[PDB]
Amino acid sequence: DFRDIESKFALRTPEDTAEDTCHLIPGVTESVANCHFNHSSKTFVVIHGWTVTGMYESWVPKLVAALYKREPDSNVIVVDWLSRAQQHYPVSAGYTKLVGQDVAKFMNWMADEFNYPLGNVHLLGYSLGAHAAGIAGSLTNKKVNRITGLDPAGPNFEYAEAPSRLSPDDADFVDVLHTFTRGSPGRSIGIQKPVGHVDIYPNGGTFQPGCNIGEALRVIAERGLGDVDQLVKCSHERSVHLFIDSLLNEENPSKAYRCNSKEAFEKGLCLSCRKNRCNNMGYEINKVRAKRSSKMYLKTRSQMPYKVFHYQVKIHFSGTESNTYTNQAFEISLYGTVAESENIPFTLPEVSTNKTYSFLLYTEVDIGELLMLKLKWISDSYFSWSNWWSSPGFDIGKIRVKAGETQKKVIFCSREKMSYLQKGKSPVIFVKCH
Amino acid sequence: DFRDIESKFALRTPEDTAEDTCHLIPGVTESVANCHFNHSSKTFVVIHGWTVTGMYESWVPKLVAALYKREPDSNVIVVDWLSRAQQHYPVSAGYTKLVGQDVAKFMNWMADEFNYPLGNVHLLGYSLGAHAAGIAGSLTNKKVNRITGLDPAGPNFEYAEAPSRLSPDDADFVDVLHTFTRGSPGRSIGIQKPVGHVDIYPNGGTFQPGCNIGEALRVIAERGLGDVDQLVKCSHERSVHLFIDSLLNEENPSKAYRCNSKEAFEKGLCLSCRKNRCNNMGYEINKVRAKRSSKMYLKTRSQMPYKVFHYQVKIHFSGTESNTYTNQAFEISLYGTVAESENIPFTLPEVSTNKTYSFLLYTEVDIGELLMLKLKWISDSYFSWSNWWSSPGFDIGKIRVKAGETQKKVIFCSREKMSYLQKGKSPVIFVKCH
Repeated sequence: DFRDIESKFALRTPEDTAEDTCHLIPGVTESVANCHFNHSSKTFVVIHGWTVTGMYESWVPKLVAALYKREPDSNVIVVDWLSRAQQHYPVSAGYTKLVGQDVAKFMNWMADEFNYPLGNVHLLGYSLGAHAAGIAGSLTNKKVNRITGLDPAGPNFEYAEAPSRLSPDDADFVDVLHTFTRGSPGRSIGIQKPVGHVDIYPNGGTFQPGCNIGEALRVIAERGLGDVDQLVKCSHERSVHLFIDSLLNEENPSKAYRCNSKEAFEKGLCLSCRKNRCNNMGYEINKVRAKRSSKMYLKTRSQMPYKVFHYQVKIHFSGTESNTYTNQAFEISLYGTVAESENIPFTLPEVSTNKTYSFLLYTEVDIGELLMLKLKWISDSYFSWSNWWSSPGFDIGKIRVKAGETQKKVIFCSREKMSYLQKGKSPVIFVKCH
Repeated sequence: DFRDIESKFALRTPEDTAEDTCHLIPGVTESVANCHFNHSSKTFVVIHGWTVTGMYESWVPKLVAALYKREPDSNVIVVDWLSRAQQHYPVSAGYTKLVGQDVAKFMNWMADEFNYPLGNVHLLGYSLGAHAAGIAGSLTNKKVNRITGLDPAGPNFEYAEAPSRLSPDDADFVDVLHTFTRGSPGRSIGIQKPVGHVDIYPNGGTFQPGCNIGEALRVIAERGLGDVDQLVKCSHERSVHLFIDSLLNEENPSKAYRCNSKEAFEKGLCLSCRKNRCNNMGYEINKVRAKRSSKMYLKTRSQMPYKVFHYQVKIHFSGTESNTYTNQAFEISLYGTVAESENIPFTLPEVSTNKTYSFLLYTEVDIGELLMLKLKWISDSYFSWSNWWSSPGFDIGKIRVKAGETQKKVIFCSREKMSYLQKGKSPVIFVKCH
């Protein structure tokens, strides 16, 4: 009952992270002895996804190299979607079931011949591979510890059920990286419905910064003609790049936050995590169970380090003139004890008086503590036309910034009288106080 | 069908040649992965024998260490005769069948699960272990390459057949070290009937030199009370010591010779090996098949290096006085181009005239070539009583020594007139000639 495999399982090593050297044929125990397999250590399983070409994508070598870097003396298994994924995309959607059955048979054979503990295997799933793993494991008798996927496919999986798509019950623990969701429901490539016990929605899933418009023209540019095809795939690989970055930087994991909605997170009222919230993201994620879908949010840098901070702010606006204004740009800057940002902007419409506001700010440099603050208010009338005549202004009292990683209700504090924030004027300084 | 084993198979490593660390349980494939087992390389199987104590004899560690020294990256398996061999000796003779069945089941299971090539395993057998292996393998479907044993047991195996004792058909190739045969037929511990394709009878099997009388008294000495028990076991371990010495000294193996009988070899008429005779002894033995039992003979040093030479000699005695003498001692010495022996004696009765004689000589030092010779003739009348009056004497012409390892019919050559060998007289010099 091991003749309908048609999907070769490879086993690379740190010295060779490019070419598949081994072939762990199910049933034929000879391969296990042929290629060293530490039955005591943990063993990952990478499941790549659809590829227009006839070869592995460019990210697998880096992923596997980083995996060995993080956890040496641990086996790695790769699959051979090729010969089946090259077919029409819906055909791959159908063949997900066959590959899942194949992987389940593989794991069952391993647990029968070698009784390898199932609690030491990850089904790293990308693109269609995540759904493939999800449909897999469920057939396994002893379940699976981790089924962490990457950018689960949306088409032909929304409006579905657990047997036909990744489900929380498919494994003991699960987490997904919703790195792309822009578009109408049920048609965006990236599924938006939460699937795992904990889900991550970096940047809100609308898009990612480390890219540009991309395709200049159908013929002049390269839609899938290499070149700018990768640029077109702005976010679909950002999941794997984020995962590998987190794996490499184990010392300082990025702390994704738990909230209620993307707009709520943007406002910044849902950052404090006294309970089991705001868990880590990546390999060092904390294993936790939830009574329901638990959305999360965070931000990131462009490409290389990621790992940004979060310093949401509140303002107790209280002035004299009561003419409400809307759609105004606020610019602030902060200085600390390690480094300092200079000209970070942000937006806050519907400004009023005798009212308190709040917003979310992010920086991409470590600052540690924070001493003083800048609160410049920008205008489109730089020249001396609007430098004398009375322009709208407000008064600033206290400021209640809250550090993200460490809960610090530091109370910033306007000076005795030297604030009077005004349009087209120098910022207002603040200091630690109280 | 793997619950009646009751004989644990161990697997030592070069770093641990004393204590069994692993347990390759048949059927349970987990042990193979637990303990590294290079399925490509050769794998020996040591089968020790009866022991009055409840632990492995003192030679197993040295044997296994030397085995690793000779062939690194090669697995070694040890058996656990203990718990069954401690019983009465005949009970062990009966249990040989059970252990053989167990080993056959082990090997068959290996050839089924891992299809390990049977042509890369040795069943190193000692004492009862040799017969155990011989009864083993025969049940194996794919036969065995080498079944080299050591000092096969004699009792309850003479007057037997192949199924109940080691046989040439039990494996592809076989060789035994008949290191002890003194005693009546069918009662000497060491079987004297040839068994394998090629058999080795060092020193003729009567005894070995590296020992003494041993047991001084039943109570005062230590029959089996340790101490002189090893001395009593003068030859039974000489087999394994010879094997380990040959294994360690791979560069210069000892060349055992093929002959017709021990007396014929002692005479020295059966050393030349133009055909496939005089094969090596030990690991570097040349694999050969014979139409029948092929006895062999050789000599050895005391304990450490072994590896002695063979320089049989012929004498063309031709003198005037025709009074035959008998039971006389001849002393000779030789000098070469590397080293030289000084006072090696030998015996030759039934000395006559106009007749040619021959004998076998051995030396324990490398000599390479040989230049001159000594032919002193000893007497028990050293003093000047027999120094003047005419004592019996002969004349010497040519000498036809023959080098063993290299066939060299070097013709020694008496001087013009200066020979006249006489009793109680200075030797007669000889040189290379012709």
